[PDB]
Amino acid sequence: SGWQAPGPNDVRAPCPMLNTLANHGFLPHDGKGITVNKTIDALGSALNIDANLSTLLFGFAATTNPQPNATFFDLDHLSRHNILEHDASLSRQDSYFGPADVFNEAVFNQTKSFWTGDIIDVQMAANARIVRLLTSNLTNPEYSLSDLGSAFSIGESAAYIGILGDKKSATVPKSWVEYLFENERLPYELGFKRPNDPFTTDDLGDLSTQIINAQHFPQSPGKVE
Ligand code: HEM
Ligand SMILES: *[C@@H]1O[C@H](CO)[C@@H](O)[C@H](O)[C@H]1NC(C)=O
Ligand SMILES: *[C@@H]1O[C@H](CO)[C@@H](O)[C@H](O)[C@H]1NC(C)=O
Ligand SMILES: [Mg+2]
Repeated sequence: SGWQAPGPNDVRAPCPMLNTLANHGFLPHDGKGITVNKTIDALGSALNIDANLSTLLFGFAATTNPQPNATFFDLDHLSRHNILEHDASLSRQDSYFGPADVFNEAVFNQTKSFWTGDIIDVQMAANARIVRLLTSNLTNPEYSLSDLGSAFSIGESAAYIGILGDKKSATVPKSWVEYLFENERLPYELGFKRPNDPFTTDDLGDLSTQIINAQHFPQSPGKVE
């Protein structure tokens, strides 16, 4: 009850969380025809994300619809390389190697190795993201990261801490994050509960700044902020 894997005509994204919300039915289970109202309602219902942040994210999502000026998106639209989808994902391979939409065990094994305790803090999240950037740059001859892709990468690490975890301590249990990625199901059984405080654009901004502040390069190699 409450969760179903995708079937052959369902579409999924490179986003572990939208995929999770489609699997649960917060978003349409076939991943299609997502409007601004469905986004607001789904992200508010499942996660207590506020309307303004839901609206901002929807605005970006709509840009990936191949129809111009679209009022909806489908989850597979989000997989279009170098619009929102970017290299040096935590759990997906770069498009250069293979499809950048589905979970990739090799890549996620790398990310997990930088999550060094049972509680993920801002330092571990920043560290895991950095090694993905450097690893893609040195292994992918087509490696790219746009100013928008960089902002998204930083915000994705901020998101799993603040939306799945405790945005005030800026910590999240590692098992919860691993479960979300590996199952695209919410880790309710491991203790996750929908937060009572809405998650805002300013919350995401605050955690994003913390991520950048936890980066200690002697000299930044390329697009790291
Ligand atoms: C309408 C809302 C959203 C849209 C349009 C969106 C879109 C995306 C896209 C396009 C990616 C792929 C970027 C890449 O190449 O890694 C992504 C990744 C991600 N998203 Fe979402 N997302 C949304 C909401 C959420 C929420 C609510 C969370 C909460 C935890 C979330 C967490 C993440 C994480 C952690 C990743 C990184 C995956 C990885 O690096 O393997 N997203 N999202
Ligand atoms: C990922 O790590 C697991 C856990 O040790 C291992 O069994 C698996 O083969 C690894 N996968 C890759 C592709 O490295
Ligand atoms: C990849 O690394 C080089 C440093 O060799 C840097 O000039 C380049 O900006 C990096 N690319 C990205 C997209 O960060
Ligand atoms: Mg990617």
